[PDB]
Amino acid sequence: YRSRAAYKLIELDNKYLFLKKNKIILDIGCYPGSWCQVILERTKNYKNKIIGIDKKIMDPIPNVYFIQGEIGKDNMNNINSVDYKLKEILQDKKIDIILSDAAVPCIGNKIDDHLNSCELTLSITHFMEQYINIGGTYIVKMYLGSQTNNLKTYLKGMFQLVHTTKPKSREIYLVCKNFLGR
Ligand SMILES: C[S@@+](CC[C@H](N)C(=O)[O-])C[C@H]1O[C@@H](n2cnc3c(N)ncnc32)[C@H](O)[C@@H]1O
Repeated sequence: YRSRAAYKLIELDNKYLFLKKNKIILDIGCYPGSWCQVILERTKNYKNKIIGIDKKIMDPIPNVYFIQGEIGKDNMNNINSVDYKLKEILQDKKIDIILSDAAVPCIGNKIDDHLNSCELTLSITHFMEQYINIGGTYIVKMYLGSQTNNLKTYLKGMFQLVHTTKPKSREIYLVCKNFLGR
C-alpha cells in the first residue's frame, strides 16, 4: 500500500460491506492512492469503475481513473473541469459509492479546524448529491466536534441510514447508506 491509510478503508469495508461487484466507485482525496489500491483488491474479479480525485497529482494506478481537482472549487456547482472529466468517464451514469478521506490542513485552533472541516464536508456533500446514484453509499471523514451531529442529521435527510464511526482533533467517518434524495 502507498499509505497506511489503506487500513482505515479495510476497517470500514469490513464493518459496513459496501465494496461490491458492478459498482462505480469514487475516492475523493485519493492521494497517494492506497484507498484506490484497497478498492482494486476488494473488487479484484469484479466489473467496476474506480475513480480517484485529489487536488494533488497521484501517480497512475493501472485500471484507476484519476482526476486532478479540488472539490468545492474545480467542480462547477458548489454551495467545469471535474464535471467534464466525470462526464467523459460516466456518460449518463451516476456513482454508486462515494468515499472521502479528504481533510483540510490544521491551523492549531481546534474549533476553527472543526469549522473548516465542516465547510469541506459541506462542499463534498454538495458535490456528492449531484453524482450519487439512488441507493448509493457515501462515506466522508471529518474532525469530530460541535457540528458533527448537525451534519449527521442533515445527511439523514437524504439517506435511509447514517452512522457515525468511532473517533480516532479526533476524526470520524459519517457512513451513509441508501441514497433516497431529499
Ligand atoms: C489523508 S490524504 C488521503 C489518503 C488516501 N485516502 C490514501 O489512502 O492514499 C487526504 C487528501 O485529501 C486531499 N484533499 C483535501 N481537500 C480536498 C478537496 N477539496 N478536493 C480533493 N481533495 C482534497 C488532499 O490533497 C490529500 O491528498
